[PDB]
Amino acid sequence: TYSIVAISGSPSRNSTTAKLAEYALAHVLARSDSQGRHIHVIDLDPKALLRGDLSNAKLKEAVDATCNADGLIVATPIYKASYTGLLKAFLDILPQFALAGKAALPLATGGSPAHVLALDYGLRPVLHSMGVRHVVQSFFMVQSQFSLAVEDDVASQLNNAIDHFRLSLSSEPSTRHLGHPRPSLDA
Amino acid sequence: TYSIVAISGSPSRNSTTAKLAEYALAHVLARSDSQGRHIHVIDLDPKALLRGDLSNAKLKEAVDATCNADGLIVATPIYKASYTGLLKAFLDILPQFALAGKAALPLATGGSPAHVLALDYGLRPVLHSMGVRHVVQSFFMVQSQFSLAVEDDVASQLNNAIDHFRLSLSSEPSTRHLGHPRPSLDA
Amino acid sequence: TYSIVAISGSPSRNSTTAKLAEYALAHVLARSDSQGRHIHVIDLDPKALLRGDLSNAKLKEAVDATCNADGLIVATPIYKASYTGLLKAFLDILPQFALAGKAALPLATGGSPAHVLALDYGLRPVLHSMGVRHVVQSFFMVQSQFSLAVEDDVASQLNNAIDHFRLSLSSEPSTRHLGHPRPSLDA
Amino acid sequence: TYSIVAISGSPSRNSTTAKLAEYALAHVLARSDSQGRHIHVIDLDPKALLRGDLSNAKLKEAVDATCNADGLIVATPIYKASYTGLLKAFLDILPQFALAGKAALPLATGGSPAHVLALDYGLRPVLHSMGVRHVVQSFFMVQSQFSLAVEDDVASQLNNAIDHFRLSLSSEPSTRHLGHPRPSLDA
Ligand SMILES: Cc1cc2nc3c(=O)[nH]c(=O)nc-3n(C[C@H](O)[C@H](O)[C@H](O)COP(=O)(O)O)c2cc1C
Ligand SMILES: Cc1cc2nc3c(=O)[nH]c(=O)nc-3n(C[C@H](O)[C@H](O)[C@H](O)COP(=O)(O)O)c2cc1C
Ligand SMILES: Cc1cc2nc3c(=O)[nH]c(=O)nc-3n(C[C@H](O)[C@H](O)[C@H](O)COP(=O)(O)O)c2cc1C
Ligand SMILES: Cc1cc2nc3c(=O)[nH]c(=O)nc-3n(C[C@H](O)[C@H](O)[C@H](O)COP(=O)(O)O)c2cc1C
Ligand SMILES: Cc1cc2nc3c(=O)[nH]c(=O)nc-3n(C[C@H](O)[C@H](O)[C@H](O)COP(=O)(O)O)c2cc1C
Ligand SMILES: Cc1cc2nc3c(=O)[nH]c(=O)nc-3n(C[C@H](O)[C@H](O)[C@H](O)COP(=O)(O)O)c2cc1C
Ligand SMILES: Cc1cc2nc3c(=O)[nH]c(=O)nc-3n(C[C@H](O)[C@H](O)[C@H](O)COP(=O)(O)O)c2cc1C
Ligand SMILES: Cc1cc2nc3c(=O)[nH]c(=O)nc-3n(C[C@H](O)[C@H](O)[C@H](O)COP(=O)(O)O)c2cc1C
Repeated sequence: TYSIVAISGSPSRNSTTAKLAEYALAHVLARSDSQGRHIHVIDLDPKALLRGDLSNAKLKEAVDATCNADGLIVATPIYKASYTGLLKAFLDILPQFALAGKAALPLATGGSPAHVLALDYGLRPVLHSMGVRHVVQSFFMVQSQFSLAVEDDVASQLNNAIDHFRLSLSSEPSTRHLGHPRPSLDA
Repeated sequence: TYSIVAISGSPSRNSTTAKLAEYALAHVLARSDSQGRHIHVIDLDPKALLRGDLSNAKLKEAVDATCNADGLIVATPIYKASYTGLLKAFLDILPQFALAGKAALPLATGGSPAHVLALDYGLRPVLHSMGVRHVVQSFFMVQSQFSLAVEDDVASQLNNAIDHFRLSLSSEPSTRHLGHPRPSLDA
Repeated sequence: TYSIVAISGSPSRNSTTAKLAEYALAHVLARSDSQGRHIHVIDLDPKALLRGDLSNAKLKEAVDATCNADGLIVATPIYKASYTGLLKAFLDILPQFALAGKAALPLATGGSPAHVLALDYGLRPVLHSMGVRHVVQSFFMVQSQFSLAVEDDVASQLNNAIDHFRLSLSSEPSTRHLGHPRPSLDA
Repeated sequence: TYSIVAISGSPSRNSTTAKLAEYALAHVLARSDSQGRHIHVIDLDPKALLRGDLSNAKLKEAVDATCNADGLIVATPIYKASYTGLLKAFLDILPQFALAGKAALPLATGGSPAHVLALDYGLRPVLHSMGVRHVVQSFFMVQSQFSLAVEDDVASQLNNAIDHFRLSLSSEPSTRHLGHPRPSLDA
């Protein structure tokens, strides 16, 4: 059984990004032998999050869940041509090579199609510094497009991205450290 | 009189990044007709910061100060090959073209020299989405180097960067909107 | 008198990018005391360019012209979510801190609005490694938009970008080395 | 049998980058059922390369070989904080989603450790615009380090990167289009 964790980083209530992540999570679970959690970073304790205070039980649980995941869905709205500070604050408290062995699917929504590359240029290098095993294609959606109530061509791309994410999940213990630069120094 | 604002984003106490920003701020003030403030993002109210709650007076004051600055010193440690979530959380609550008319100096410290480009590839595009007028060269310092108790060649580069920052400050009202894509839609 | 040099990097004949650069060059020259050249990288000798062979007179002249410019207009179509290899091949043969003291205006055309950030994330850091003094806002145009036969809002942004470029040009000998990390090691 | 293609992009003779790519290619071939080619972009016809002239037989063969590869080793020296124009010129003539279904290993050498992130921030997004299936961790080496005559810790990282590359190769026809946004529009 794969353990899939979704992490969404909008600081606003009624997040369309969160709906996108939830959609992706349900899609993967309907087609694989998986369990899931959805970490809404906005629902973590702000003081504990910014201070990396792992005596906060809910924050510690979120971190542990991410560390135990076989795949991560990482979703953010685009703020100022990049990922949210809220999402990055969460990534900052994971251990150094937290993503070793893991697959990942980067998702975003934005107000403008001008900022599609924020995922590939901004978020992707961050995940690769955490030793991630396999980050599949990014998917970005413009605000308006969404309502699976979305345009056909857009829906095909999203579904293909989520399919690829699911196909890239690994059971095998041999892959657990892949992505780490020095796999015998743990992972 | 120029108004200079420094913003430092380490979430850790006893921040060397903060010492770097303070050094840069003092350097500029000793050589120009300027006033300064140093916003330590860690000292802002975490809940209010993450929620963009401007009824918090100290947060509102920080935002206003940034909006009134002629120059910004933006300093962060490198976390996960990029700027901190803490710093980005602060940038996220500034208005859309908050940096129109302004000069900026990007500063960072990091544990490894491998991540020098995090400023130019990560932070610089963020400032440019906020309509910044003039971002001078980045300066990055490796942890060890610091203690102006720092290596000669390193010190020359830092000082040149801060000099350039100071020389790039503008008094003229005509430059107030430069950097904004549509300067008559305010700034 | 300012010396302005435009560099356009499409490898295709009938380049709309070239027309954009020529437009920007004429705009600056009509409003400042300036001379101009337009280097079409496609018109340089391919063997000499790829080998950095400065015994080719036309290639050497192009390099010298760039080194003597007060401002550079650097224009490229977007290929594979970045600047062209053709343009980069030219930038690769300039000396290490070739752009010290200079202003620069990054321009691009692309088939899709999805790749606007290729300038800020891809080209801007390259110019900053060459010690550039002042790179103003990027301007990107989608293929269709062009024909000053272009949409009003788009035209305003382009013109504002070119205005800012012109305003940022410096006469003063004191600015000649600004941008260089060690200005007394020449520039 | 996997078909592995190495592409090295230094424009200088006696390229250490080429030696790195050749080393990686031999490493993969010694541990998997594979054939290999090494495309030295410098050895392609400069005029034909810059013009994308596929009536040049050697250029056409290189492009076809890349399109038929199950894995690509893409190696470049760092020039001006990014990949070479020479390498990018070659990538520019591949079809739009040329890398669909493929694994890739990004390699670089550079004079300074300051530019490690040029791979993750610069090259990685380019490959992802070509629909690549799986790009494993980057490896960067500083000039001095090289002579497998290299430092132990450095050698471990390189070998782990190449191991991961080899493990990520896919035989299965089902993976042939993975990475493409619309896999039924070919690949
Ligand atoms: C403070 C702020 C900054 C934003 N910056 C951008 C931006 O740089 N680019 C963009 O395409 N949209 C930007 N947006 C629009 C959001 O990305 C868009 O509304 C997104 O879908 C919000 O998703 P959410 O409901 O999950 O919060 C911004 C929105 C806010 C509130
Ligand atoms: C490339 C790199 C990545 C690092 N990543 C992490 C990390 O993810 N988590 C972490 O706690 N420390 C990380 N560190 C280092 C230590 O956290 C940090 O250097 C140490 O706590 C010393 O801090 P100080 O000497 O400035 O007080 C990293 C260091 C380097 C060089
Ligand atoms: C959670 C964490 C992640 C880090 N990631 C990096 C990194 O990706 N690259 C790096 O050179 N240093 C990394 N470091 C090291 C810090 O950048 C370095 O210690 C910095 O000087 C801390 O500055 P400060 O005292 O202001 O907090 C990390 C440190 C921590 C605690
Ligand atoms: C490129 C871009 C940048 C933006 N930047 C900001 C911003 O800095 N601050 C902001 O409040 N809104 C920004 N917005 C947009 C609005 O904040 C946001 O679209 C609006 O609140 C609608 O959100 P919703 O429709 O998803 O609820 C930006 C939009 C775009 C397209
Ligand atoms: C080989 C090739 C690759 C291209 N890649 C992109 C791309 O990644 N993104 C984009 O928006 N347009 C891409 N385009 C479209 C061009 O950017 C667009 O047509 C541009 O305006 C051409 O400008 P030019 O006439 O000066 O050559 C590509 C075109 C070609 C021929
Ligand atoms: C950050 C950095 C930038 C450099 N930029 C240039 C450059 O622009 N032009 C140049 O000729 N050499 C540049 N060099 C270095 C030399 O060109 C190069 O190291 C030297 O020719 C030695 O090559 P080899 O030892 O691999 O043969 C740079 C080195 C570093 C570390
Ligand atoms: C024109 C030129 C520009 C260079 N720019 C950089 C640079 O920005 N950063 C860096 O670490 N090294 C730079 N170097 C150094 C090369 O990356 C280094 O020498 C590399 O190992 C050369 O590899 P090669 O033998 O395959 O050609 C540059 C070298 C040259 C000749
Ligand atoms: C994102 C994107 C990527 C593209 N990539 C390629 C490509 O790799 N190769 C290519 O030949 N054309 C690519 N194109 C488009 C066509 O090559 C190009 O638009 C067409 O030849 C029209 O050029 P023109 O209308 O400026 O003359 C791309 C377009 C877009 C929007």
